[PDB]
Formats: sequence, structure tokens, C-alpha cells
Amino acid sequence: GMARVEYSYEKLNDTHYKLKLKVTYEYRKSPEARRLAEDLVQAFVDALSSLPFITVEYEVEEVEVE
Amino acid sequence: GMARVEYSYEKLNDTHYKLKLKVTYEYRKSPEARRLAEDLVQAFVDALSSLPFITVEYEVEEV
Repeated sequence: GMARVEYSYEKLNDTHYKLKLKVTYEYRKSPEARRLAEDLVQAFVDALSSLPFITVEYEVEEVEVE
Repeated sequence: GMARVEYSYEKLNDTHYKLKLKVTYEYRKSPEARRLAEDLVQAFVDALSSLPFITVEYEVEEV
């Protein structure tokens, strides 16, 4: 399908960067692509949240088709 | 299909960091899932690598 990731981030004094990711993707009505997209986005979520020197917030947006 | 993202990192400064990623996935015979997995990886990477406080090194493996 197709995917997009735009972000907002904020830097305050002595406070590690705060990051918000907006994840939008289309799975073209394919169940395997939907399962794989949710598993992969979640896998990226677990990797980025674990980073201790940055605060990560998420917004995921599924789209059936273009 | 299932997917997995291994990760590591190291300190460059107290603001700049180096993030390493290893993405593994399967597409379950679905062409749409395969391209979607790759577009998702490219989107995350381009977004993270555009952050001035992050440098990204990554590899992708199919299973």
C-alpha cells in the first residue's frame, strides 16, 4: 500500500525531547497487509517508546483504500 | 503477517543520539503486505532520520 509518518516535537529546558508521531497507512483491503501493518507499527512503537532519552506519543490512522 | 523490530542505541551527546534498527517481517504471499511493510519502514526511517537529534542506521530482512 502506502504509508506516511509526520511528527511534532518539543524541546524544553533540561527536559528530553518529546515526540509525537502521526502514522497513516492504507492496506488496500488486504487482510495480510492490515495484520502486517499493525504488527510492524506496533513493533516500531515498542522500539521507540523504549528509548529513555525521548518521550514518544502515537496516533495511528488506518485507511481501507486510497 | 508478523513483524519484529530489534533496536539498540548509543549516546553521541546529551541531545544527539544514534539509533540502530533491524526490521524483520513476512508478507504471507500478499503483494500488498510486502509493499506496505516496506513503505512503512521507509516512512518511519525518513521521519526519524529527519529529526536533528537522531541518526538512524537500519537493516530490513524478509522471512
